[PDB]
Amino acid sequence: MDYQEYQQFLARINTARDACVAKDIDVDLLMARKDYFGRELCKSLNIEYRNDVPFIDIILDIRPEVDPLTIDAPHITPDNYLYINNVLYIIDYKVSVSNESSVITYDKYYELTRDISDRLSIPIEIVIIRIDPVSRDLHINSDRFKELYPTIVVDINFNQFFDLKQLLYEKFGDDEEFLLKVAHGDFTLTAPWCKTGCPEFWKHPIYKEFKMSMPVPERRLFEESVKFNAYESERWNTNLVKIREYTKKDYSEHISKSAKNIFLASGFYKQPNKNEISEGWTLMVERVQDQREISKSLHDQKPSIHFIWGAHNPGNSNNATFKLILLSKSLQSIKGISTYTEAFKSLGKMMDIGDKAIEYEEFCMSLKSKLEPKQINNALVLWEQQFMINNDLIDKSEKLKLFKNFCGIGKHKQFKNKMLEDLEVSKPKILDFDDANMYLASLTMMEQSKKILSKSNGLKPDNFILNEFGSRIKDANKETYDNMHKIFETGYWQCISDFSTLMKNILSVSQYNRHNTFRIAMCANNNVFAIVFPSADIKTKKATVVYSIIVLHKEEENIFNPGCLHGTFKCMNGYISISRAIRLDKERCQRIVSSPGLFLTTCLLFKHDNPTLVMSDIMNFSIYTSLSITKSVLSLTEPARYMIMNSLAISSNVKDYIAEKFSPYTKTLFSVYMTRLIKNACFDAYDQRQRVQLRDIYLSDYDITQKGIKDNRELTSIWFPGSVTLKEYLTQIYLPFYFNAKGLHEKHHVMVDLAKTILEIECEQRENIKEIWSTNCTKQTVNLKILIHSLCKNLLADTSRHNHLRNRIENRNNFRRSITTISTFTSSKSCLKIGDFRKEKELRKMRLANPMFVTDEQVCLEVGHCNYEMLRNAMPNYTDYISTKVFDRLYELLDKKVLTDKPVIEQIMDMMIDHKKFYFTFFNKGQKTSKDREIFVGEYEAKMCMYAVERIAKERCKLNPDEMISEPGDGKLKVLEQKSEQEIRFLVETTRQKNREIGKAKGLKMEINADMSKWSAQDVFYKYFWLIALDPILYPQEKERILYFMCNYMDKELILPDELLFNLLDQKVAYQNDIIATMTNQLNSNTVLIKRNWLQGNFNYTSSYVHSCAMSVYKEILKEAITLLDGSILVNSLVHSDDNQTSITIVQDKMENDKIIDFAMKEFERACLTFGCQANMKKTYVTNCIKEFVSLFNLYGEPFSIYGRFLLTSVGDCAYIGPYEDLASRISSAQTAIKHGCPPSLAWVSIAISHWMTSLTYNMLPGQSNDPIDYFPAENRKDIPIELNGVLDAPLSMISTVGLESGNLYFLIKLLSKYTPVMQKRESVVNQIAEVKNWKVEDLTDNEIFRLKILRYLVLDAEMDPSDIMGETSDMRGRSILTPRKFTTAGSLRKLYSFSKYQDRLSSPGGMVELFTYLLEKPELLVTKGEDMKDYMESVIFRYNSKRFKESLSIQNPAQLFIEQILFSHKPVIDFSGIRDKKEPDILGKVTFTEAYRLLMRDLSSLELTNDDIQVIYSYIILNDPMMITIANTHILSIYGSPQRRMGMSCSTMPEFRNLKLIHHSPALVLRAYSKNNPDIQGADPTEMARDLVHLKEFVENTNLEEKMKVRIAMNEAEKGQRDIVFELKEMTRFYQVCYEYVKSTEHKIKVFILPAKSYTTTDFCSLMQGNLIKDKEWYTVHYLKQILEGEAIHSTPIFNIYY
RNA sequence: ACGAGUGUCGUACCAAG
RNA sequence: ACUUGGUAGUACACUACU
Ligand SMILES: Nc1ncnc2c1ncn2[C@@H]1O[C@H](COP(=O)(O)OP(=O)(O)OP(=O)(O)O)[C@@H](O)[C@H]1O
Ligand SMILES: [Mg+2]
Ligand SMILES: [Mg+2]
Repeated sequence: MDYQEYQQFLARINTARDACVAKDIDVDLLMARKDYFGRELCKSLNIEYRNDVPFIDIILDIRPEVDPLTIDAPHITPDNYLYINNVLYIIDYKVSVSNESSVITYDKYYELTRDISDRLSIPIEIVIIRIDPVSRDLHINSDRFKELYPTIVVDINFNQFFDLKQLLYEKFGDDEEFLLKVAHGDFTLTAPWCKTGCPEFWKHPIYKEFKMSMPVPERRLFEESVKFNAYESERWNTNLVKIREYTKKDYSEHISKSAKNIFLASGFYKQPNKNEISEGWTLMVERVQDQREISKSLHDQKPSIHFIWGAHNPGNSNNATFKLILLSKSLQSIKGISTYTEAFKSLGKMMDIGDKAIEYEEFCMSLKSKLEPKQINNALVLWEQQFMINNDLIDKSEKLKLFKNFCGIGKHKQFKNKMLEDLEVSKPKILDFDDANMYLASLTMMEQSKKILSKSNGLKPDNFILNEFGSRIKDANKETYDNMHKIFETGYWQCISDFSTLMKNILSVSQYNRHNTFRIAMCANNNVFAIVFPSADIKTKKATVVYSIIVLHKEEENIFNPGCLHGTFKCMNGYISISRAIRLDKERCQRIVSSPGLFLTTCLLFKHDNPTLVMSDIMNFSIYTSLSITKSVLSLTEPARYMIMNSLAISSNVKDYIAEKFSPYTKTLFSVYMTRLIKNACFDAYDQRQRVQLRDIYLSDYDITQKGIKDNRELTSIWFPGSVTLKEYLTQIYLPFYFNAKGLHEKHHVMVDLAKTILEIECEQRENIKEIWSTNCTKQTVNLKILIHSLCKNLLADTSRHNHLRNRIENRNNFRRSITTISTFTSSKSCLKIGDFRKEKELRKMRLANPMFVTDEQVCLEVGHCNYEMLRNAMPNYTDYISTKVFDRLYELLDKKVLTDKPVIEQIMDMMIDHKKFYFTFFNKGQKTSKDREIFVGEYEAKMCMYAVERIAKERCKLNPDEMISEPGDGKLKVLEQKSEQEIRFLVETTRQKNREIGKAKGLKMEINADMSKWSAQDVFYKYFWLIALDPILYPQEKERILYFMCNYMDKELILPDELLFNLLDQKVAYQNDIIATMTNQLNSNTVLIKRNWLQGNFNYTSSYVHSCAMSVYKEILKEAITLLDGSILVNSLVHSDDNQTSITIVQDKMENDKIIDFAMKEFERACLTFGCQANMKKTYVTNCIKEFVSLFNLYGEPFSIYGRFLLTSVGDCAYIGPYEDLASRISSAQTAIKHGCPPSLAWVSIAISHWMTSLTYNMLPGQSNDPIDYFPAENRKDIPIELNGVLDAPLSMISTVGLESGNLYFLIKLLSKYTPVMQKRESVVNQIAEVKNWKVEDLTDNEIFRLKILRYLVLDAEMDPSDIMGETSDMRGRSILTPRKFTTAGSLRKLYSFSKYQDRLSSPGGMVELFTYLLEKPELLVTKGEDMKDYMESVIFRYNSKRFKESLSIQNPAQLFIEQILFSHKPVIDFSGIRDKKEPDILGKVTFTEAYRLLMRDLSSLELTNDDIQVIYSYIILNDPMMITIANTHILSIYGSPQRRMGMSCSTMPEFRNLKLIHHSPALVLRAYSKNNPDIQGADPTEMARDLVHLKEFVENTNLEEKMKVRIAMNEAEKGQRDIVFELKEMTRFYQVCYEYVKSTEHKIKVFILPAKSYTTTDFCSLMQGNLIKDKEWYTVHYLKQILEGEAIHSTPIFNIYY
């Protein structure tokens, strides 16, 4: 306010450098504003200015008689008080715009002062005076106060504070860190969350164990720290300062002792030289031979690929009947004697229709038009290519031999009949990869496959990919087009396509089979056939398909045999090759079907821009990797990454990893081949450590124009013969891990493995860990005094304003609001319930197979597989549990009065003491790792308590609040680059400053990429106790309650899942050393107590904070050690959950770099160990120039990412929800790959493959059943929107910027160019849109009118519903016009309490009518889902009406949906009902895709399109958003310039993207404010939401949405004659869904791009983005007609030259 | 045979003769 | 063991971080 204060604030702003200081300045500015307003208001009220007066002082002033000890004043600290006429007024000053903080403060003060008002028999009136800073208006809630002061005027001015805040925000606007550090600074009040503490915490056995471990002074320090109150104390930091001073001596001694070790370093670290790799390999081989059964016989090999293939015959015909006759005659003529020759000959005999081909065809057609076999000549025909076994034509012994031994059908004994001798005990059998003969055989197989499959298929390439995207691919890169065409020419492509098609045909006929029948499956190849043997229905649970491949070939040895052949036999006119029978499940068949796209993607990714590589060599490896559906290759791909990276690194423990953990699993020959490849790569990795080089650095004191790694091909290729660049080397290292064959774990074994892992960790902790604290870096211990001192220092540094920190934590996480407003407490995720659930789970008696659990009554009983009923009788101490949904659990708890309308933090504090005994269960994640990770599911109450703890710990972390731990943002890729920049500059200036005097000072760049081993499983949870006691933003009662919760959490019990217990109860033989039985008291109970494991991912943020403290200690040690050498050091540490990236830049001359590297690595390990952490030797390594943070690379300043992992995943993962959904996910993945550096041609190839695979899945290819070309006014698929099963037509720049909306934008831009007058062809898009008024609607074409009608009535409006919208919320509508139905699992819904309530209300006289009218009179319950108890419970019951909502709660197994798209292509699956509503299978709909097309076209033709409609389209698709306008202008006004080579890359976000955002808030917040008609809501800034609501109201008014809704409602009411609740509710739902979709379309999540140059303006970003995506080999300088809106070498270990 | 596995599994199930 | 008849929609599946 005064001159000195304002200039001091200016000085602080100008001298501010970090975001934390800016946040402190903002807090100080807010406090100064509040103080100014309070002083001026006190002047107006003629009362003495008091601020933050303790309530006890108030009472003593008004009641001096009462002793202060007698009265227990509330722990509030009111701003002011006024006691007159026996009335006490409590006055609080507020300078906020919203009234939410005032309401919260009033409620809290009222409920905390009512007690003391009652005891003293004096009324206490709570009055909050709030001034609005922009309108200067006073708001007073109290009517008595307003009577007592009739007129209050405060003529003041807040302009100075506004300008100061504006300057501060301008200086820090482009900092994302600053924006979210001051996001929720609306101060409500400071009050404890609970009135009382937890006295029984001090008597907890866990607390007593924790206390007895520490020394007596530490016990006293902890006791006084828990009891310290930072709000009544004279200073908030007295406790922290005292404890820091106490621990300072030992902390300094530890730091000095660690730093002095630099002189004791020997310089010898763990270098990955070839001798070390050889020793590790020998130890690994010994370990594997110990743990596996090693076979040197080639007959023991498993199929590398489960297919045998041969080339087709051009002479023969591809007719099915002729192929069948040829196959029968070839099978009948098998020559020689063999085990199954008679069976095969008889099988051919019983399918030889002979001369009666016409009768066979007519019988098959008659069957198709409309089962008893029909006797064709020596054939019993049941269907097309289905034949019954003829017992007259085959001998019984041969039939049994063929069905039992060859196919494994009925050979085994049933589980009930199995004896002890029937059980097999043996180690898994794998091939000897070291054996020279085995490797030679694998090499022979690879060479033979390359010989056969390299030949041309003889057919001209013609397919969907070429016909749809060949021009774009050729324009982006002609070399990519040539490579793809050569791939299409080869026999690799024909073989893999034949395998995929034959697999689809085998699956399509796997429904109706009988034991005495077999089927023939064919493909486009006339020489390849499949015999399908009887099995269970494929749609059933865990069903398998069993088949054998037969190939006819004229010349022997022309058969493709990847270890699958059974035999080759001479037959009439050639040879017939038969493979062994193969059983596969649904997921492996899905992998086979989707293999061709993966093969193409892998081939094009590996061959991209590498003339040294040979395409045939790449294809030979890619066909084996793409068609690998077994664990053998998964056991090799992931270890290869870490092994090769660690052998490449300067220092790593790769030898120990190979010796102890690397376990190759080689059951196939390709596994032996790949193992040899990995061994050679690891051997040669350290040899080429020398051949990596650095670019010359062009820096000009303001930016570094050129940097990175030289793109010279001197490294040896890993999987192929050839040479690669370092980037290509890393790509070859990392891509094979992303050949994701997920879902290959079997629960039978993986559940036991996970249980064994958890229980073994728990046992090792139970018996081998006796001490908690240590000073010698003992494993799983913490240095107590170092931990305490570090926590004190970091808490002091991060708690500048403790009141505002507490307020921000409360505001961000909705502590003072209802539980129903938290997303994680109302979600559809799973949680656990403990209780009696016999009825839910129990849905001729059997005896258990295990002999230990059989009573004398059950001795004479049939053995059966264990179920829940059988498990109940076996276990005495069985704790019953069930899994439910989170929202259902919340509904049940609210219904049973466990949870109330109280603020959520009060309920959490209550539950921390009420809920004492915790339960968890586990399941397998199902990831592509060779060993799966376990995932723990807990209860609702555990979720509440952990929510409170994690939200407290999250604020102090440096992590971005709005991102998840599971998916780190790409912004890290930028941050790393920034760090590298400084570490380069620091290296340049320090070396030049020290060498100016000239024994020469030398530099060193060190980069530690580390992961922690068993981050949650092996941790000291006790170290977090001190984190809560020392926290200065917590009251003592809150600390006691949280510590009580943590003590109870250390006593948690893991529940073993029922499936695992079923597995263990069916064994019949005891396990020799059964850890599971030992932990469960010989299966007495299903619960095991877990003490030191905090569970997978429950404490991410707390652990991250402690990890950051450990890195701070490491930095301190390094700085002191370098100070001992009188050198310069720069340490930068990036910390994620357990991932670390530490960069060290050192300039010194005392000693050699090797000693410094050894010392730094030893100190890193010791610093991790001192805090209870251990570095993972599998993922920890040290380099000079390669930074590896979470999946992101920095190659000496150049950002880098393996973008192929985004492409491959798009092929690999499919949810099979629907055509448009799958296409949208794949296109989003392609856009993500583009942002990460994908060349344009590869992106176009990815998009083409995505479209082709989507069309294959849903029969949308040209000429197929769901082909939409004939139903719509379109000549090509390009003319149909992708939402209507069309293909995407948009420039790659548009896809990169606006992914899914690119099609509509590009169509609108094309329409503008076609109908814009010639004088305005090249102008701003605003000027061209203005002339749309001059367009003639009759001049438009049918396609243009049809697409414009879609845009007007289906995008900007809701004229036709994709599904039944009753029960849907405002966000459930998407962009999908046609949506297939999915599963609605009846078992999943029967487990929901709220679902039973919904059924009860549905079967009631008029309950649903009352619910609908309640929803209608409160329409914001459609946008929200309830903000209190009653509204949430009504909204849940209403939401149960939605069929789409019940499908979201159901199980959508991707394999079952994949076979659904194969078996039931013609089934109606679409719920399409025209314009605004004008035993059955599990999945069923109203109409099919073609019927949907016809109804959609018929209803579109009835609509009317006018000029005003086109104006509305152009105004609210393009003109509304600054981004869309910018993109349109860039496309229209683009001029490409001179070509330029791509040399260096930079990470850049679109500059000033905040000015390109129309709506600041999220769609949910905007819709909440609009539906409630209030600008200020819980998580919104009132001023910004005012203009957001202005924009939304403009959209609603100009498009006549509400007026048309009212007219429709009135017309319907007139037609019916009475008010219709359902119609009006549906109309409101449609209106809110349209508003939500508009607001969502407004926002674009532009993020970090990798671009050839740095961008400083929005135009620069657009030009770089556009010029980058034209050609692969080079990029163009792009200009716009109008506005769119001296060399020196450095003396360092990584040698480099700077051109300054 | 095939899938899985240094954990006994899948390799359809039931009834009648 | 073999013959005939009947039955069978999913891994009833999944979390902590938005
Ligand atoms: N899928 C997940 N679900 C829950 N928490 C997870 C998940 N993935 C990672 N986390 C959390 O992040 C941490 C890091 O786990 P990560 O996969 O890096 O390995 P780790 O468990 O530390 O073990 P290791 O390095 O020995 O394999 C976990 O300990 C857990 O807290
Ligand atoms: Mg880890
Ligand atoms: Mg990690």
